[PDB]
Amino acid sequence: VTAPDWLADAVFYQIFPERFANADPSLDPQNVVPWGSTPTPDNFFGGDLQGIIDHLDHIVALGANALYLTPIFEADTNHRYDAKDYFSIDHRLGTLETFHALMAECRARGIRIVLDAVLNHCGDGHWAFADVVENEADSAYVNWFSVEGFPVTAHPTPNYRTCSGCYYLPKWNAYNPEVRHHHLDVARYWIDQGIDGWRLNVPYFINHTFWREFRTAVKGKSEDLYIVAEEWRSPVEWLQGDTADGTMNYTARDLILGFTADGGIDASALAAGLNALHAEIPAGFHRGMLNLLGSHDTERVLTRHAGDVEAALLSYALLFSLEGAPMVYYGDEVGLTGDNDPGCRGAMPWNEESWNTRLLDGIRTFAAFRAHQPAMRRGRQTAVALDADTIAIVRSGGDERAAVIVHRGEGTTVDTASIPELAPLDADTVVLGPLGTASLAT
Ligand SMILES: OC[C@H]1O[C@@H]2OC[C@H]3O[C@H](O[C@H]4[C@H](O)[C@@H](O)[C@@H](OC[C@H]5O[C@H](O[C@H]1[C@H](O)[C@H]2O)[C@H](O)[C@@H](O)[C@@H]5O)O[C@@H]4CO)[C@H](O)[C@@H](O)[C@@H]3O
Ligand SMILES: [Ca+2]
Repeated sequence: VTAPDWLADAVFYQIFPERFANADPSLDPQNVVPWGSTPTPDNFFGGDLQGIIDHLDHIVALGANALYLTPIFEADTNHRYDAKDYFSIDHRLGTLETFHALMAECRARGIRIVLDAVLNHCGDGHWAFADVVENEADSAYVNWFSVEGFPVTAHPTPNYRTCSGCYYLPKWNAYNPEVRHHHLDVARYWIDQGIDGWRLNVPYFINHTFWREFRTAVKGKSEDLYIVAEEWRSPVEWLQGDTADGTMNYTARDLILGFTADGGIDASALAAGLNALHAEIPAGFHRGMLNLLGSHDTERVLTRHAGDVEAALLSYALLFSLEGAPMVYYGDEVGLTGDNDPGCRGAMPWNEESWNTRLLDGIRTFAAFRAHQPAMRRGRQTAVALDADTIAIVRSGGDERAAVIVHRGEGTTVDTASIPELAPLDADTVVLGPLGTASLAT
């Protein structure tokens, strides 16, 4: 197949729901921490679904029209990849009624919602696993997991298969038809609650036979439901038409940040990598790629840039220029900082005096350009290096075209007429100042 058409016009906002906004005190756990606390793997801040509803104006003001939520099902941890019941929202987030309110408000605003499908593993608190821990070989669920022997032992190393050796993340046995039934049931159930797509967590830990069945199940509900795979290496395996519509585009993240933050990759090397990536992606799937600069699994963009806001803006300029759907990680738009998980999972500040408004306004501008220019959404991409510190991202439909020139040096001029991919813009000589960008259209 090809990715859903609507992805061309999508702009995602990624939220880690424990940390976006706390609107309902009745849902706070007894162990809640102050909103300004340092995140850790164990604490709870009380972010909730009503908090999301209440701040949808912020997200629409940024230019986003879709949300990617990390897991929201009942779970013991703050990140919720350890689900204990795939059929219930976590009690600290809210009820199913509140979830439907969020969906209804999103539908009213034209915002789509993509949830995080965690099918490789559950939590050790999941009712099926607890039943195996208690009843052992007599449990009906023993073969829902891969338990080496009894008793079940977590420490010092688990005697059961897990996600990357983590004792509290037992691995689901996806070779058991009963487990596959459960998983495909979860996929269909949440679609029925109104969601618009699923992001696949570590799909490479399962197998393609299962993911083909998953696509069939999802697309059987609606061909317009989006499936995006988490993939940190090449996307190609997920874009053959039988599994995903796109991947999280971590390849492009690495290219962009190597140029704008690290210094190590120059414009020639950035263009060659972008063009090679675009060529590897099959036609019909470029639009489904979910492009990003950071996530809940990376340091924050502004930290990667060592606090250099103008340089960080270069990375946003590149992000919004690329074919595929751009995604901003919550808080990055106001210049939050932090090292990798747990450091990137700080609470979103709502006191606007802490906000970096140069970043916010800048990202808003790049979003507006893409929104206004059809070619920036539906146009094919070519990357053209001009010199070691200067790159142009050209998006061309037919007769029309647009281009974003990004410069990481101390200034340059571009003779647009001498560059064949830029010549149709009829833009003459463009002068860029230090860490400058320019956005041009026919
Ligand atoms: O559901 C697991 C995990 O999946 C995504 O991230 C993939 C993840 O892969 C590697 O990390 C592994 C850790 O080294 C290992 O210790 C264990 O960690 C468990 C983690 O569980 C959750 O992580 C999710 C990510 O959020 C997903 O998007 C939780 O959020 C984390 O806080 C825990 O550390 O297993 C993972 C997965 O193999 C990479 O090192 C990591 O960079 C990448 O994020
Ligand atoms: Ca709360």
